[PDB]
Amino acid sequence: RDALSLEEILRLYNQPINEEQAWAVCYQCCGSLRAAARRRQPRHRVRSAAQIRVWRDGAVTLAPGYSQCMETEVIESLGIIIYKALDYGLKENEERELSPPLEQLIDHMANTVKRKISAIRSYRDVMKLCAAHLPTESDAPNHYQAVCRALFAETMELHTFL
Repeated sequence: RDALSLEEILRLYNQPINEEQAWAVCYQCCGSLRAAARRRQPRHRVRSAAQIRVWRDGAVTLAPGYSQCMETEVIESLGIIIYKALDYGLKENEERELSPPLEQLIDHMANTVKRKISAIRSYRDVMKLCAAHLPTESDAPNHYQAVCRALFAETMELHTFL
């Protein structure tokens, strides 16, 4: 229709996502999560890749102060899922060497941890590490949206034509 889950995406290629797509999904997903928080929609954890929806327009959404789910738990469940997607279907021996800025983003999201950075406390924090990946940080909104739009268009050519 207008969205593909990250789980359908991984099954269609039978390959992992690439590094740019990981940065993009974190940024886009965190922007949606931050907007949902403001609309006071309820926080929930990313239990699996099936909950991460990439849309035709490059949005990434998450399908079903202090409360029963902190921002950092949501962010940790996201960095774990993105780690899984970067590692999708690879033997232990053909394991993945991530560029240091990315490994470090994911570590700090997952709580699995200038060479060393600070702790992440919020969606904004994650989106700023993502921006910092670009030579011109003000390009991030358009850039990460463009990455996911491309990923959606590419993956629809396999989803529509099994």
